[PDB]
Amino acid sequence: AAQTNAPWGLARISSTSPGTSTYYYDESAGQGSCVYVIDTGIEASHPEFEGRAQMVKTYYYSSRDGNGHGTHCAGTVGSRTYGVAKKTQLFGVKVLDDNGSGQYSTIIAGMDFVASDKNNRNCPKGVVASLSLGGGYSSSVNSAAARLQSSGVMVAVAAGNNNADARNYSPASEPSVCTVGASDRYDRRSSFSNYGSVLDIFGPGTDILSTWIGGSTRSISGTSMATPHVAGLAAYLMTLGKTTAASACRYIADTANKGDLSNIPFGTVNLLAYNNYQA
Ligand SMILES: [Ca+2]
Ligand SMILES: [Ca+2]
Repeated sequence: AAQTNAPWGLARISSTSPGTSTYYYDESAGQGSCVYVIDTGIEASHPEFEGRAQMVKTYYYSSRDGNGHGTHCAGTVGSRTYGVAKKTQLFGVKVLDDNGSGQYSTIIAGMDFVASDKNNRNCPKGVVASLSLGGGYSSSVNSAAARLQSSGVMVAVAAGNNNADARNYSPASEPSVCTVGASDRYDRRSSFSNYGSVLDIFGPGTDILSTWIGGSTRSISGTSMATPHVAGLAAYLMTLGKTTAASACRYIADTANKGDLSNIPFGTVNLLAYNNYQA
């Protein structure tokens, strides 16, 4: 299948070279898999989700996304027009408030929730969790991410936006999950993107068009936008049966575009997420 005039990031993950505008993908499109988006919530009623999204847990007075951030990330995972896995099932878990902030205890609670809740859902192709959030180092937050990964969920987390070594941030610094850096449309490291040996893979993160609250769309930037590209790609490959939850991150690194990125510091991987599609 092919989506013409796609957002540059979708085109980028289905090509060996930058500058294309068509997104090439297998029609199965992540059907049978599930992605938990752990964020500010999801505007499930957005037409772009086609009824495939729902809120399953909130830690505040309401389950509604009053911010937009979670709705944006979810759209890159699996909205019709802006998403990687266009037929996946999306589940929203609201651990961030409408200012985009959250306590570490609440974030940990949300991760333990997903590990248990997945046993009540029908997801025959597998389960992914996408975490576009983070802060200063904390061994409790890392340990929750590793629990989630170990229970059989593919965990993808943002490297962080400090142009620094991600070793000082959590859950980015947990080695057992998939830590995602950001690139721009010219195959440069995004100027804000963290780096370091703990990074596993890069995704498109500068100028990413996606769904927004109020039934709208908007373009924003961050390792927050690179993370759902990878979470979506994992769900897509799991549905195709190429890989499992436990080994998806490594399979994505193995099959990536290598050496394509510029301004990568010595000691950081030069790997860009790639779907290897061939018609
Ligand atoms: Ca190339
Ligand atoms: Ca890792």
